[PDB]
Amino acid sequence: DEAEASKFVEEYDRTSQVVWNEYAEANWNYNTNITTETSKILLQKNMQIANHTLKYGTQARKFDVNQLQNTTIKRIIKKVQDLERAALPAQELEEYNKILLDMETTYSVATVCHPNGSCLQLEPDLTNVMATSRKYEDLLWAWEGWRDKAGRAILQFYPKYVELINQAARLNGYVDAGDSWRSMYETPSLEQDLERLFQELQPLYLNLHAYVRRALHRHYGAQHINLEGPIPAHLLGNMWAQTWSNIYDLVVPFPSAPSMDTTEAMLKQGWTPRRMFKEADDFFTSLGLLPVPPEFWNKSMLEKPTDGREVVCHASAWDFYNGKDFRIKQCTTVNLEDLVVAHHEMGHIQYFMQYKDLPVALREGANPGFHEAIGDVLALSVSTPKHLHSLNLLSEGGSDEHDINFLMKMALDKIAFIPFSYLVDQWRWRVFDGSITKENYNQEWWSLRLKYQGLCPPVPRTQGDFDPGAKFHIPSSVPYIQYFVSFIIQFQFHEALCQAAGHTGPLHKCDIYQSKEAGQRLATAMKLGFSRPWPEAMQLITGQPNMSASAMLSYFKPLLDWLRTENELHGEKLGWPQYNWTPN
Ligand SMILES: *[C@@H]1O[C@H](CO)[C@@H](O[C@@H]2O[C@H](CO)[C@@H](O[C@@H]3O[C@H](CO)[C@@H](O)[C@H](O)[C@@H]3O)[C@H](O)[C@H]2NC(C)=O)[C@H](O)[C@H]1NC(C)=O
Ligand SMILES: [Cl-]
Ligand SMILES: [Zn+2]
Repeated sequence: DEAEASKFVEEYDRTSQVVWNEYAEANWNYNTNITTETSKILLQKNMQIANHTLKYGTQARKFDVNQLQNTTIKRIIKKVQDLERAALPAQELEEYNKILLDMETTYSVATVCHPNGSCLQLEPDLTNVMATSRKYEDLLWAWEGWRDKAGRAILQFYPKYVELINQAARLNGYVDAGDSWRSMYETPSLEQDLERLFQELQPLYLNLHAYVRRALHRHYGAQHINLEGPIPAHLLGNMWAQTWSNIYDLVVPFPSAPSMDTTEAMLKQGWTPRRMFKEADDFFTSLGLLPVPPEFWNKSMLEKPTDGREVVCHASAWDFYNGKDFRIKQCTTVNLEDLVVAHHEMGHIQYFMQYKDLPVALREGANPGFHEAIGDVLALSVSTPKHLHSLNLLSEGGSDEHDINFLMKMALDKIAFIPFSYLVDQWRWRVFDGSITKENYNQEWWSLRLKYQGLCPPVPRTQGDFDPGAKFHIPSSVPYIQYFVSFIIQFQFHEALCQAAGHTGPLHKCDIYQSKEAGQRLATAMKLGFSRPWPEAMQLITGQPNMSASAMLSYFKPLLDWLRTENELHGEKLGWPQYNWTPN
């Protein structure tokens, strides 16, 4: 009856803490020390956690969740009824676990080399090339090289991966893996809600796109930019053209109003990766939110190791299910882009700390988008010229020209990301549901790159190419839609918190630093964890239960008016009517 259900939940929680804590550190040691020994221990602990998941997941399935009164106990048991990979027969499970490891390792050790010269890693080398080089062929070298070495090498593993992850999904009651991933949001209208939100950001994105295309035309020449076509994917300062902020020097709306070199400022003033996290820690505590434990500073990998060992460099935050042990793993470079990233990862850590008293099953964000959005919200305030100047990193100010410059800087990071973050799982959901087969992987990737982002490949794609594999989340099997949700909702959070802090006038000038009223709304929402449906947490922060693009539109409203006037006087076509155009 009801007593057996709550007894089971107690027992699940006690044993999960112990086994999840042990899997986490085995996983940590591989991620921070990629060897054969650490690989083998991880694969052994994989079967141990599966053994636990199988045991309690089988017991969970004997209960009737909707025939149980307490909804909190109902919520936990339903979740435990999902075995994930542990639903696969023993042979399939080890094959799947090996495939995952082999995709992750291949991506992380991939290098692009000159014939008789240096071998370059993605971070920081190729990253730096995409950010700083302004030569078409040198950008092309890194862009094509990374796809030849990382993307092409992932292709051999992917079809089998898709089969095994879909098999696990079906055995847990889903139709495919995409269906399983979407279920995390507990929102029947998810796909429609997301498309509506994407459509609302069209006026802003098409105008940014057109403006940037014009500036690329000016710099890279008329023979390489079609003013009515898609932009070549290697020219936006980022390996995946997901954020366009590194090409700010090519697009600055008012060159007469220049801003400080932030990296030069950081490096000169002796900014260390450690200081960047200390400053993020300060922002959280200023809001009355929890500080990171002394253990965090002892066990975290806050920069790339010098011992010449292989690591997973991608930035991640870690919960060890201790209630005491939380870590960040990041190959941090001393610049503004990574300062934003440091806050984002610290946002994860705060979330871990805020819901640490809940049963481990409920230890997750309201939805995965919420988990991503926390650090980004605070970072929106750090990014203001007024806050950056107070860190001695800028000098921008009370001026209309500097104001439009800042909004362009923010838009190249925030608006540009919208179509990309949307695109990734659109391709992926259709791969899981069978709409896209291995014969059309890459072609359907680029149809969507064209359709949503208005980008084209600088070099025509050949057989054997698998460019999705050259993006971290693909071989690592981490979903991507949260980042889309995060970017919409983080402005909703920013708007509400700014109001709660008593700030008036344009939204983009708001800095919530030290606001205890804003901290309170965040804390109460974060404490809920995964115990309640997400619209409850949305309500707690914003005073309303919906996802909405209004906050983002309002934030960038001054920029949209400026972009419309600017694109109008140059006679720009919005979009890419000549959609079949590729470089000669
Ligand atoms: C359904 O079962 C759940 C879980 O057993 C019940 O939720 C629990 O309710 C108690 C209060 O009735 C919560 O305790 C409170 O929180 C802290 C303790 O850490 C304390 O500072 C407060 O003063 C208060 O005692 C407890 O946290 C909460 N547990 C969870 C996991 O949410 C719930 O009451 C049951 N529902 C019904 C309708 O009976
Ligand atoms: Cl690509
Ligand atoms: Zn994140």
